[PDB]
Amino acid sequence: KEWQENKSWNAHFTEHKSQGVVVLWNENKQQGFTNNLKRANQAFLPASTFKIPNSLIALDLGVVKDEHQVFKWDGQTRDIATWNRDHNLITAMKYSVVPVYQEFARQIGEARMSKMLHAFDYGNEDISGNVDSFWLDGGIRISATEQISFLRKLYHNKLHVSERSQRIVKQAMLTEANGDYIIRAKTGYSTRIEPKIGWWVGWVELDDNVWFFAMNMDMPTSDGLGLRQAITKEVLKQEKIIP
Amino acid sequence: EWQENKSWNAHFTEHKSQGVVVLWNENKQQGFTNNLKRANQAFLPASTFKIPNSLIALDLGVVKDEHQVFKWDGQTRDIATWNRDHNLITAMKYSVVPVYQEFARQIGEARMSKMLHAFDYGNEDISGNVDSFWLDGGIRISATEQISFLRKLYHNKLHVSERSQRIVKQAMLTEANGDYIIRAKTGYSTRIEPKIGWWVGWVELDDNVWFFAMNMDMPTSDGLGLRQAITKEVLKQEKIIP
Ligand SMILES: C[C@@H](O)[C@@H](C=O)[C@@H]1NC(C(=O)O)=C(S[C@@H]2CN[C@@H](C(=O)Nc3cccc(C(=O)O)c3)C2)[C@@H]1C
Ligand SMILES: [Ca+2]
Ligand SMILES: [Ca+2]
Ligand SMILES: [Ca+2]
Ligand SMILES: [Cl-]
Ligand SMILES: [Cl-]
Ligand SMILES: [Cl-]
Repeated sequence: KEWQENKSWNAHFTEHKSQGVVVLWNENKQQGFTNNLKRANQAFLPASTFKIPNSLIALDLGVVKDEHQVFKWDGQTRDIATWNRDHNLITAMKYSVVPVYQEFARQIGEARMSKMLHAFDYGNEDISGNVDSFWLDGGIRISATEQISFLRKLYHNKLHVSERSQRIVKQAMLTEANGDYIIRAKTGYSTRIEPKIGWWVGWVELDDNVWFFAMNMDMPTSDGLGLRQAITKEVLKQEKIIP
Repeated sequence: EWQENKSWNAHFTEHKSQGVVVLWNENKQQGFTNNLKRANQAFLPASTFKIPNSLIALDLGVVKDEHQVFKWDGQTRDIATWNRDHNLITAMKYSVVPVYQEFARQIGEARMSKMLHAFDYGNEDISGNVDSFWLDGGIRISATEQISFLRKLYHNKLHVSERSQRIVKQAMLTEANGDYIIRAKTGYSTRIEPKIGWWVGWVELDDNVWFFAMNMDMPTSDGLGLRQAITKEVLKQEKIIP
């Protein structure tokens, strides 16, 4: 029923001297939960979490033929050392390799990008800036609860792209697996336009249920980046979702 | 070509056991093993047959997809995890035999045999009962024949739909972290001597995949964790995982 606040989760933010929101959705029970109902609906730039729809679109249109296709380094040295090599969809996702996804966006084109985001009902559906950086510094915006809504369609293969493309993106989202749970998720870090924030959105697969999640948090500097996952799983342990 | 590495035997004798580990570097097209004869010895697949059984069930529509629930038939059985409802993901993770015995009966002897010929799976022999031939019938498969089958699956080149193979590989997911992904399936063959345990699958890296297939003697069920334990120590020794 509706969305419950639960500001006790704030203690793991203040624990690590931080402020942000965490939003969970129980798929069996169709109930929501968050430490901050109003930050849950604040729309921000998606930054690198835009790689989920951008991969879906690129795959649906044939810009990416499969998760094995190699995407050649263009030769510019960039600060994140892992970007300066060849990549496929899996590794490009894993290392949030932006130049590979900018090339996808150029090849997709503004018209086909905008059409597809409307068909996804993705955030505010506005791609106002340049075609290869609007999700980093242009007009698009999405809330935490709007991330969940999108992810739920992807889990059920209900987005208007091919089932095969959704399966592949779901394979590429794989982050962690063990006897107790599977995590498919994607990080982000919006630096170009204030407020500097870091994202983590995905879902937990259990034997018998699925818990979707989406968090964001103030990220003045790059050294607090690990608290995106770390805090989220502290919430997850508290609600006994993961051991 | 195939290289023998007897130093791996330390991790078997560490644990009062004997068996074979087989590794295949996909980038370099070279395999390795601690025992070349055992590597090519054919045993019953036991529950590693759930990989092809799943593929045929999905390709023929016996299973719609990975979320379709399979009803507990009521009967209580030794392994507690079996006595509940399952989908494909959990039926594999817990090796729920009754669910797969049901798949096989609906697949039928004819289609099951045609598929195993098209998979070139082991000795391609399904003599015995429709619902148990992989436990106590005629089918046999070696560690190196498991590798060959799994490489086709990795590349989607088995004579079934791409969708089927993708789904089965999702269901094979076992472990994942920042360093590696293991997709794999266990087995434990007791109905016919020699009693043995299986672990077959592969390790995905950023830039390579290592296929593995191991089996070991398994006199009691208390050694079953050695399947993963011993494999992982070979992988550590070969610097495939940290
Ligand atoms: C024909 C079937 O009856 C037989 C087919 O090969 C079943 N398949 C399996 C199997 O595992 O393949 C089992 S054993 C049971 C389920 N899996 C074991 C396990 O995960 N054990 C486990 C898992 C993790 C750690 C440890 C340990 O000993 O430390 C042990 C416990 C069944 C008898
Ligand atoms: Ca805490
Ligand atoms: Ca050892
Ligand atoms: Ca043959
Ligand atoms: Cl990006
Ligand atoms: Cl089975
Ligand atoms: Cl997967």
